[PDB]
Amino acid sequence: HAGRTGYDNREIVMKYIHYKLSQRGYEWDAGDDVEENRTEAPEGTESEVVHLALRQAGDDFSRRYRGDFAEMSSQLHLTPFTARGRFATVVEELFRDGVNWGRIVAFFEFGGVMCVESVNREMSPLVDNIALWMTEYLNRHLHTWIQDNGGWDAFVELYGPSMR
Repeated sequence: HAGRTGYDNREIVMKYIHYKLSQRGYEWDAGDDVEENRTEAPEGTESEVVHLALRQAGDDFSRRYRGDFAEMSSQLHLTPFTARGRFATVVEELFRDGVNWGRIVAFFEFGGVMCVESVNREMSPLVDNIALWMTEYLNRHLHTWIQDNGGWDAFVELYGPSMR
């Protein structure tokens, strides 16, 4: 019914990478794309379990396979003039066969691997372009399916705990 209640698409993608990257400690902060983080007011109650879950599913799933994705990142080259194109291919195959929650969570973890790889090879700035590209596809093609499957509310409930 149209309505309105965005879930911070830009914050959802950046948040995921912020955590997956934090594992190393390398202070990213997106990239001078935010003076401070006070503007946000203590409210919403619509993205407290969706993130926790989405962030969990990635590990619970990515760890389940441990065969592709992570190591699969070796295929792609390594540079700002590479991730761009390759990104399209990698993602293309991700949802090549219909889109689904589990498939989405996989798309996230993937982007996180490519990013960390940049800062590893002295390509920190590359991590910025990554988070961006991902965000795009997220709202571009994923948006349609997102609401189709039930929207964030569907995600949170799907991979969300049991009253916690």
